[PDB]
Amino acid sequence: TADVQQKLAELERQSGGRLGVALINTADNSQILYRADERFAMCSTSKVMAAAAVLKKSESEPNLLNQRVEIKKSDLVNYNPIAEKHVNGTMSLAELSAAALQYSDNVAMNKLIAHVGGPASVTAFARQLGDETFRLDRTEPTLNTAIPGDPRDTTSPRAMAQTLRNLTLGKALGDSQRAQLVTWMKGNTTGAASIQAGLPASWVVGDKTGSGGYGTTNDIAVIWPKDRAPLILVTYFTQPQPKAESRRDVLASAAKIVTD
Ligand SMILES: *C(=O)N1C[C@H](NOS(=O)(=O)O)CC[C@H]1C(=O)NNC(C)=O
Repeated sequence: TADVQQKLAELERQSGGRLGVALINTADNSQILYRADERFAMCSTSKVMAAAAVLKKSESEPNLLNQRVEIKKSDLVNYNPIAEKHVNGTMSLAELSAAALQYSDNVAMNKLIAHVGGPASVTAFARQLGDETFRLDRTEPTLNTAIPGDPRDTTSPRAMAQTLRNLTLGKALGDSQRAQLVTWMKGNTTGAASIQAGLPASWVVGDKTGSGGYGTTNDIAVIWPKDRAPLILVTYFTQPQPKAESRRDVLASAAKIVTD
């Protein structure tokens, strides 16, 4: 375990940025932590908590996921690959959740945040799960500014890994809702170059990526290797320069270091 820490510190030094890692290995409950109690801007990885809040709401409101939401041209923001195909049409809350999680559609995320009552309502759902660190302050895309020292829209790798474990494997959601969140994350289309690129190809992975200002490049994942116990992995990364380019390769390298 002294070797894995040295490897992460060296990966961080070579990258020029700030790396946050939290690995929970459910096989023995061991953890690998690197800046796991420091805050980082979640960017689009916050979409997991917004979809989960709607899933929690659906437990006491039958057929909530079938409720329809109109998409208007005025709702469109910087990245809406699914919503832009439904302008003057409607999408169900299930379709918005799938679009937010699988394509990282920002309009879909804003509909989810709005549905639960706004950013503070998403934060309140996090508190109800025992997550005292997560905070959602803004909507998409301003929640992705990732200004160094700004606590808005941040969490810690430790907090997010524990929450992701509670959501996907634990009892934070009702059985059906947990299975639905797992199905949505397994269907993600945006993660091939991030955590997944550091893992054996055959491993079943559910993840949610994100990126923002200051070259912020993130990924959160539940990993299920065949015939093994699952792992929960959060890899957050940020850089000194406001217009730095993304570093998905750093997340892949970190995933390989902590899983070898
Ligand atoms: C979330 O981080 N988003 C939305 C989208 N996510 O895709 S990723 O998960 O593959 O990264 C694109 C990046 C980010 C976003 O909106 N970035 N741009 C701005 C202006 O914030």
